[PDB]
Amino acid sequence: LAEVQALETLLTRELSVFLTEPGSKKTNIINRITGKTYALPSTELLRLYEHLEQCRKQGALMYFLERQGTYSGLMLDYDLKLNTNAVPPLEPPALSRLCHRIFVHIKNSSVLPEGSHKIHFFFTLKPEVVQGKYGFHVLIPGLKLAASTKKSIIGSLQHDATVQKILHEQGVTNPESCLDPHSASVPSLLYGSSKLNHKPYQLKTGFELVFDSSDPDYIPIHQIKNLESYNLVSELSLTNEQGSLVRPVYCAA
Amino acid sequence: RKYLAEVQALETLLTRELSVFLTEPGSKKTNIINRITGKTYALPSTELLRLYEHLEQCRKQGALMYFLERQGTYSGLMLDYDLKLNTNAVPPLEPPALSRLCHRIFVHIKNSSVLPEGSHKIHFFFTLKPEVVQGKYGFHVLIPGLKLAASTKKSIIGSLQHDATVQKILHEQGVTNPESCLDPHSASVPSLLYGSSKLNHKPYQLKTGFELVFDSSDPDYIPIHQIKNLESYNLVSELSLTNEQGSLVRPVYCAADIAAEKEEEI
Repeated sequence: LAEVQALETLLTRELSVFLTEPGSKKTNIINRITGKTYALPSTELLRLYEHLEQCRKQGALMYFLERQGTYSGLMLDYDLKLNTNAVPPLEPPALSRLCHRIFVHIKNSSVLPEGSHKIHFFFTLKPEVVQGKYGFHVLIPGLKLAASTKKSIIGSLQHDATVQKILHEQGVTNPESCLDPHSASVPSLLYGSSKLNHKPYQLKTGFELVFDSSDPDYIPIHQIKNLESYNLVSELSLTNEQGSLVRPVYCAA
Repeated sequence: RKYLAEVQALETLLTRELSVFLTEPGSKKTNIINRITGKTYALPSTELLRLYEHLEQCRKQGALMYFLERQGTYSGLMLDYDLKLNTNAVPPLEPPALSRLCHRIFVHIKNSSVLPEGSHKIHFFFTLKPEVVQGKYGFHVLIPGLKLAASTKKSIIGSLQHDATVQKILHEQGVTNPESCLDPHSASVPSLLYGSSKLNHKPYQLKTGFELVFDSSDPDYIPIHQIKNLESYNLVSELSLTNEQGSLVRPVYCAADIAAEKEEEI
């Protein structure tokens, strides 16, 4: 396939010069198929994302991970046990309410900057239920958080009664223990990538949340309408700072 | 002479025979990747040899294969050298230099204290990439039969990077990067099955192979002999890091905490 050939040429001819040693801290990108680790500067990260995005649109086998490190976007990994083997509905109102509750915990961490800021939430879903096992990722890639703050936010989210209700009404039988408490530290799959035994999560719905420190009770959440218009590998990346839709908002460390 | 039909037949057989091993949630860890079709398979060791016989037939008929085997947590050793030469100088890599390389590699294996007791034949194979990519000359050392824990491979690779005798040997071959030519991911990288390659790159070529005999009772006696009749064997089979049913290469099983190794493979 042409776009896979293009990605192969980019990796071997050009990005090979950024190969990191096993257990390096400069590592930001992991190709688990080739077992290679890279520290890509922002320019070369984008070039990678353009190739991965072309490969994604053609359904190519990818297993790319990004390392969250100490300061990056927030990822929530939900591992659901369901009532049935039917994909739960997860319609915009349920996902919208999830975003609001997630935000209440972010706000309560006290690290948000003053002023008016857009933050984007993306929900990628396991394509099918297997033996009642289901999953979604919540990506807030633009909201740059300290690892310690992510862990704190995740701790609070596990105990959220409203979130547990939403998940229960979706048919989740483990609403108390479905959020991976290591969501803050685990390497995070790039959009279109998966473990070699699984299929890649699919973007169902994204939301734009605007917060304003001057008007704290006004928290508008709206579906993003022209998602297809953007490079989704790029926009959904927790470590990217040069997205078009997703512009970074820097939280206190 | 272009075996269009026979290769197509083998491709259909492979897709059908592999289809039952297509990886899924709850299935075993993928060990075989067909990078052309992007399909991932978990073959029981029992079925690997049948795959290797089909890939060997495809190789001998000049088919462009792109099969990888995954090393996982327990498999044969593979050392991935990217050598920087004087512009486009091809290193001689004659038997005496390669023989000494085997000896040094073995000293680190022995020092790891994972070898099983008794007498064992351990086969070393040297494959070289025919073309220079970017002044880089590619060069694999395969010990496919010596089944090692990933953690032991990483340890052996670390020792080989800092081995003064190995650095000398590489230097005398015309290598200008003897300190940074050994890929520190050598333990985790996929291995192309013999005759497979990246889509427009050319396959690695077997130059020369050695039989080392080790005996736990007599550890200072390390006879190494060039193998003479290499083309007589199924080379996909014998060179495979995951194979256990080779004819030339009989597996020697080193100590591994299999579950521990699977936790450390994060």
